Amino acid sequence: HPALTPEQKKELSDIAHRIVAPGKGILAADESTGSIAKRLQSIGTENTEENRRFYRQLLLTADDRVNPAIGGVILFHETLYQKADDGRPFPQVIKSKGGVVGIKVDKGVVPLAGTNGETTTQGLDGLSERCAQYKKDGADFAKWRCVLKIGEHTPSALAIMENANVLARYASICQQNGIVPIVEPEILPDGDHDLKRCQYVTEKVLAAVYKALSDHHIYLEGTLLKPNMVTPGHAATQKYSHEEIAMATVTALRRTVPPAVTGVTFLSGGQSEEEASINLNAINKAPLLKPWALTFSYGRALQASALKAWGGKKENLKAAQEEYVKRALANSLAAQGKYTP
Amino acid sequence: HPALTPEQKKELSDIAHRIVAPGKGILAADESTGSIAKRLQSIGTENTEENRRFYRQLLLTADDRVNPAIGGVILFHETLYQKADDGRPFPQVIKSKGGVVGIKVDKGVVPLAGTNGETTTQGLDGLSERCAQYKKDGADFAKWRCVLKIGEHTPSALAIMENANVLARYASICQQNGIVPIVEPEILPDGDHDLKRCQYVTEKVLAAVYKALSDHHIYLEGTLLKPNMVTPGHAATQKYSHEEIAMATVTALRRTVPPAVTGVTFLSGGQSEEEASINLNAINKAPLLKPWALTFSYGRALQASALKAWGGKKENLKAAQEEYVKRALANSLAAQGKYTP
Amino acid sequence: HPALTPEQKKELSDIAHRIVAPGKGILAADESTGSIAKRLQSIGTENTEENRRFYRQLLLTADDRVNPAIGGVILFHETLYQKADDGRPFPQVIKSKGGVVGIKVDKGVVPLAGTNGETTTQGLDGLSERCAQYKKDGADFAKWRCVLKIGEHTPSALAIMENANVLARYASICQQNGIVPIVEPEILPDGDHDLKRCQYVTEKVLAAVYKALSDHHIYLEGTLLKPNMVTPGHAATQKYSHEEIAMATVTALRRTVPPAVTGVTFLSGGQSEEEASINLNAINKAPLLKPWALTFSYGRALQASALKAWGGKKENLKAAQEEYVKRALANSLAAQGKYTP
Amino acid sequence: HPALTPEQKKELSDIAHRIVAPGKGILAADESTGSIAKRLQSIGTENTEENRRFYRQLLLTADDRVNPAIGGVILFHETLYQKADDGRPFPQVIKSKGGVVGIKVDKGVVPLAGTNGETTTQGLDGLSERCAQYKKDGADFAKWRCVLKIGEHTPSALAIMENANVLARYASICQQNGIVPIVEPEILPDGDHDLKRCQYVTEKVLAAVYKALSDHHIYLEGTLLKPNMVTPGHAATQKYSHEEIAMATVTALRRTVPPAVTGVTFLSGGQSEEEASINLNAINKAPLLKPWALTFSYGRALQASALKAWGGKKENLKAAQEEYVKRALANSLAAQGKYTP
Repeated sequence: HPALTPEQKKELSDIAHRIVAPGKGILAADESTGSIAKRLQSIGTENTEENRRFYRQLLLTADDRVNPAIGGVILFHETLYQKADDGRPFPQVIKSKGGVVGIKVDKGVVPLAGTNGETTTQGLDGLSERCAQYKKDGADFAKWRCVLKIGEHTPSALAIMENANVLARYASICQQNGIVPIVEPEILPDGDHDLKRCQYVTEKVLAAVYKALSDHHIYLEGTLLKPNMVTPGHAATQKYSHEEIAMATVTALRRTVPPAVTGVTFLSGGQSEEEASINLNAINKAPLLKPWALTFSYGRALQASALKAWGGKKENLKAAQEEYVKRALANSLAAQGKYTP
Repeated sequence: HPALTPEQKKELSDIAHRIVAPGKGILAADESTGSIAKRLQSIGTENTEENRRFYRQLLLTADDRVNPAIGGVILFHETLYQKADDGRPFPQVIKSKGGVVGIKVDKGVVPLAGTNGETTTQGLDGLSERCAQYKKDGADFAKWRCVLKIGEHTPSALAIMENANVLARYASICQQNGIVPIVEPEILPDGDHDLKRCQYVTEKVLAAVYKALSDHHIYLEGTLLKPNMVTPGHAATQKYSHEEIAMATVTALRRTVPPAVTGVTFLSGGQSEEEASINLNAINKAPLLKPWALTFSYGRALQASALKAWGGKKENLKAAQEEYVKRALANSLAAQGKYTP
Repeated sequence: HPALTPEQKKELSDIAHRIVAPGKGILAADESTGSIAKRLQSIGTENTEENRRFYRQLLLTADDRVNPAIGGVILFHETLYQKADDGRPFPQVIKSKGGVVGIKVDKGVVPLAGTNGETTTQGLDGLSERCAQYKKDGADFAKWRCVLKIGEHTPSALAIMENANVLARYASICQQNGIVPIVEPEILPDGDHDLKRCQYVTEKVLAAVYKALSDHHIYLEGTLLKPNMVTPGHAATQKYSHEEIAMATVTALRRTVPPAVTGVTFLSGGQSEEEASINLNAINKAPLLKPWALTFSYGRALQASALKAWGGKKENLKAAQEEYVKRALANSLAAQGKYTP
Repeated sequence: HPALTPEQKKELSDIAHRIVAPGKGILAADESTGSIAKRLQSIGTENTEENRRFYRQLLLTADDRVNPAIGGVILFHETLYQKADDGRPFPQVIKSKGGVVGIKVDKGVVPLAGTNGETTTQGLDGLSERCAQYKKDGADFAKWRCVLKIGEHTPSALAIMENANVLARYASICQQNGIVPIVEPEILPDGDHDLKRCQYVTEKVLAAVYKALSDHHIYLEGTLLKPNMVTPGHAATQKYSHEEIAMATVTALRRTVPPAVTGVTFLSGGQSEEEASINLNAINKAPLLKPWALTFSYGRALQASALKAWGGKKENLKAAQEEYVKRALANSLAAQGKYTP
């Protein structure tokens, strides 16, 4: 009972490949009102709609040097319906610079009773009609984030099962409406676990993910995967080289991610702008066969300096945009293993 | 990592037992605006809010003979916030006659891509804050309906897995807010399959349900189960006695439903008022050990004659209420195996 | 595709009920050559075949007072083909005193790679032809032991999954040859965990067991369950009353074991003869509805004093047999909750 | 809890790569006494040990042209301990021509109760000590065959679950003894299903396989996969080109087989010698990225003409060997996509 027709499969596949074409990556500017609020706070800027619009504008309209580097940009509901000073709808700006428009459809995480502070995420209700509308309004791909944390007894079996399953429902509903789903099963770096531990959990989680995607009949060629890189915990005692985490990362992926998956867009999760870039570069230089595109889907790792260089002053637009264009170009190079800090 | 405290478990258990105490059952008057619309249509009555309020009032205020028969009544969101002519909030009327207030929290079924017309159901989004509010406003138990259909290749493994899993999320979220969850994995009678076939699928589904409930750490003593009775398909050629379907039903339940489950509230799904009563009676007379309460959670099987005797005329209130009181008393007796048509 | 015919189901059911009929239990004299070797060692007795035969004879031929107490006795391969001094084949002695003959078919535990010292068990190879032969030679039921240990990260998901699945294969093959399978998913008492912890793991394990039994289409009415009672770890600091462990035990069972399961035959696993008897008695006195027979399937708890009173001297036959008859009668009473130490 | 040490992983990986090195494949001469019996029958040759030894000798000692084409050869227990006329133990002959010695360790298929003629396979009992012995006697890799059949209700969920799980146990036990496991989840071509249907079932089965391999902590780099190519059923009405089945095959594999799997050794299952060669060639020419070696592990597709040209006459040794060398060279070329019939 084919879940998708050949025509639909092709549309999803084309979209997926376009997003991660050589040297291209994703700009994750989908911070919700609460998330972006923290951001604006860190630079004494009031969290108003106009301030948010101006900030998203600031990033979405950087000069054309960023064009070949940005294959896609994820937007939050609000932004998708905002406009730039020139009146053009943001989705149009993004599309005019050669990027695909992405929309976050998840409605945050919720607590999983009976577990040690673990979560699952919501947002499935009326998701189909939502995707159909987002499709009409310019979006071609979506993003749904699930969160797992490494600890004594985590991720628990329940956590792994339920989060993999919900990611599948999400992907299924998306592809039904011609939207390429970015499956994001992020494993928080929090904790003091070492490299091996992370590579272990990542492998188990990733395996549970694709089995789910399979049970739910999802078309892998029309998907993208936004995982955490394999790294030691933020509070880990041991120290590792970029080569090591690049090796642990590509290895973990080589034994869980089917080659049909069009591409992997790494989340920087806490890494510094420079760090995320160096690692992405090491990953593409890893002495192992990589059957899928290995690029970026960065949020802070792309907006850090820019936000800081903006400080909320309109007179800083240029200086701020330059920071973003700087990181975007750096990461575009890392996606090809040619980044030379 | 206890999902519930002893105090919480006790509250859920007490509520559960109260609902199915000897001779008591549930009145499922939770038809949504769309469902009840069909109902009103069948008697040339406009589907207005007042007509709906009057109808729910009609059933909720029948004379006190219905008191010992009604352990609980399920309401739709709207009704839970409506009032009787005397100004009392419906939840109060229900509670003053000795019944527990129930609230439907599911938001209907949605299609499962890649399957042969199968479905899962939505309503998890913000369900926790919803239950917390419903708790404050009088509800002590909830109901979420999942639908499976017997056919050539149905229920498929995916259908069984996903519906059992969502029922578990639902139950988990409920118990967290002091709400007893009624798990309803209804297997439509549609089709031409025979008794054996139904007993087979029901056993598989029910087994998948409780394993899920277990993985999600749900407290069985604080739950109720609203299943379909095991019966041949509506278009089945073969014919069966009440004793036979009573035997097939109690048997299917004896090998899937842990004795800890406080009670089973049968859905009449298509049966006539008299039929549902005779079968419920046969089930309680089945020559097998039944470790749980075996009663009713009827919608049409309790409202059929009443709705028809009402026809929309205010002057029929009495005649209409008498029909309901007639069926409620009959079913109260069936729940004790003392129904003598 | 019925795995069993009505005729086969009835034979299995009948056998199952006979074994646990009121006041009856099981004598587990199935110690393998290696196990019984430890036993004989503890009383300075050489581990020869004759010594083994004499010992099994000693227990299998105790006076008839043990008849109403022994519903069945499990034998090791060797014993099943040995004879009493009077030339009668052991299975005949057992059958002439009113007991059903049981045969252990598992071939011990094996290590599960990648786990923290966990195991699964083997014995499936050629099991079908083995059961067919054992059936012809007098056996009507079998026993297969799986072992799980409570610890930091145990039982792991893999351990629970694989052991529940192998128990199912075993049960399936048995019922195919008219042999009632005793499913024994023993959770070692080793460790310092408390009551709650044990009740928790037992519930999870038991839930995983029956889901498996269901996936493998096994007929529950033709099965028996040999679980560990729920008790604190041997090295647990906290102390509990018999009532408490009886409550934790019946509770854990009420929410995992379908009422269709003909009966539960508790393994004493380490408890003293008197202890196992007092607890079994408390379990049958537990203020909760027990839908299945709650009796014993004891090894040491039935042979302890006898083996000690035998010391290997033929002149002690009588004194030794009296000890066994003493415990068997005590446990027969415990299975009815009438044991008064 | 590392199931393997770095030293062990390396040994397994090295062995795996050696077997499928460029242009090399496997000769599956592991027919059991019953299988090979059918073979000898088809050419009026008595099934004696000597006849079997002579036949295995005939294939194992073909001239050195076959050396660069044969990366490994699977043997049945008997053969592994037989000797060539010159006294050299067969494992030595195989090893002296540059091939790795393989041993079949499965003990055939067994019926799965409650299913529509489906099976699982046995052979786990004492498998560990068996592998340890086989390792000492020259074998470095093993083979275990599972069988699934496409039909109305097959493969059933149970069949897929149990066969994937047993393949995992098998693999686990192998790697523990330094033996590279060849996982063979063959889906019989029997039936009248079309290409799509086969690609569908193969994808589901293969997905279930690797999730299992993951749950059992198996090291993928130290494994090989012997699947069926994706083809229409033998009795399928529709007709397909080699390109089509090559596309359906590589596609099904690209979305289930992690790139870490060292290689895929296709079973010819019913295809003619020429057919299996043309398809293997088409597969390596498929316009899709293949991250693993795509070669052969043929039984009949390598022995067909040879057995026929032998007819049992010692005077045909040469003519018979030439047929085998002809196919082995042809397939070696197909494994590199250079086969030009």
